[PDB]
Amino acid sequence: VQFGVMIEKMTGKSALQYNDYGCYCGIGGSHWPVDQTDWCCHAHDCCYGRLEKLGCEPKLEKYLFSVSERGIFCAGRTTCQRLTCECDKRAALCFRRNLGTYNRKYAHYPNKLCTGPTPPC
Ligand SMILES: [Ca+2]
Ligand SMILES: [Ca+2]
Ligand SMILES: [Cl-]
Ligand SMILES: [Cl-]
Ligand SMILES: [Cl-]
Ligand SMILES: [Cl-]
Ligand SMILES: [Cl-]
Ligand SMILES: [Cl-]
Ligand SMILES: [Cl-]
Ligand SMILES: [Cl-]
Repeated sequence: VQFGVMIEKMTGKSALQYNDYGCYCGIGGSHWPVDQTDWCCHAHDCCYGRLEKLGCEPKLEKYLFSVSERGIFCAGRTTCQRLTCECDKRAALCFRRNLGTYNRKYAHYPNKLCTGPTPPC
């Protein structure tokens, strides 16, 4: 919902165009990322992992944000909510930055096609 709103504001695409992209976007992730957008998702998964190790529940946290001409501003009552926002912001910025190589063929990519090693965080 929130991450999804952020993705839409930053990329011009519906949130559904990222939610099962490549090997990393959406739940889980293994093998080698298909492209730069998928690397965004690999880094996002790593970011959430760091937050879980800090005591946060980033898959559940809800935060506040705005998008102005100046960028994305994150907020929230708790530090865990602000951290979750920051992980999402990095990923949404990374998606935007890689719009040029986004490929519709990797949307809803069947994870059975994912091959190669799993890069470490
Ligand atoms: Ca993932
Ligand atoms: Ca996929
Ligand atoms: Cl960091
Ligand atoms: Cl979580
Ligand atoms: Cl920003
Ligand atoms: Cl911020
Ligand atoms: Cl709250
Ligand atoms: Cl906290
Ligand atoms: Cl395309
Ligand atoms: Cl598109």
